[PDB]
Amino acid sequence: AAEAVVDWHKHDSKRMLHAVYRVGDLDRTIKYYTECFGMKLLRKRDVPDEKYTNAFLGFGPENTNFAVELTYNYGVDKYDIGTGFGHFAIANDDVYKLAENIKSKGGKITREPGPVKGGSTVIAFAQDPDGYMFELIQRADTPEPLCQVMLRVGDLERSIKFYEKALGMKLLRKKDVPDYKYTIAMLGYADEDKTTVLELTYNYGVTEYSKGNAYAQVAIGTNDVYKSAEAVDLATKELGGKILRQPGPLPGINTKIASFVDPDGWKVELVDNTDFLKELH
Ligand SMILES: [Co+2]
Repeated sequence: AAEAVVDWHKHDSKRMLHAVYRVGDLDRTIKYYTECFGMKLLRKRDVPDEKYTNAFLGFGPENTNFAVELTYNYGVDKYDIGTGFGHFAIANDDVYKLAENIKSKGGKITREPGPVKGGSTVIAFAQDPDGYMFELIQRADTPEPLCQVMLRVGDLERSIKFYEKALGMKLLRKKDVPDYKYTIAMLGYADEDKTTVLELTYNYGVTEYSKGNAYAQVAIGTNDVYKSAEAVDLATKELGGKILRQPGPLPGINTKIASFVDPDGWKVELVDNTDFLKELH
């Protein structure tokens, strides 16, 4: 029934939904992302009983696009990013202009726009109010500007196989750069230049990174949380990682979810696609 998993991922229609992370000041981050990054505010949810507020931002509606799910915990001003979390990436057809705009609005450019060290893709880096890094990548034809979540991992081949077997992702691109002592793999559900990828980074001889308390998880839509969580459970037995929240409906809001950690301890939430669409209304 391991071949049943292979078959399940074929029939399922999985989608990267949002990255969930915590911010010290909700209005400050909304302002930064709308003014500096050109994002839209898509949805907001205050949950006073649990002392938190969500805001969802991105470049198009949540039913078609990947988003950021900001989490503001009442009173909590500051979080620790840790060494594992890499960056989010924003594709834009004119990165020089974008970086200049960011600076004009009072944002922080940490790496000026220009071709990569040996290459000709124009990139830049910005840093947000809480310290999260945003790669800006110049790309002419982008249907999804919110285009990467980069996370650091201890064993690239283990991770690739985990995301393949647990989550049905495709290895889209793999790039070893022995010169600079790193390897990257782009994983996802559609061509890299049309989708949000998970970019996993291995640094030669580094097996351990801290998870911090700032980045929370990535959420992935699925047509069946039970079948997807079975694929996960099978994958975790072979590769490491663990189910945390068993599949089933959330109380009150009713959305069916499961959650788990991968072999490096990065958290993923599976979300029933239809329940998710219903949350948008
Ligand atoms: Co990147």
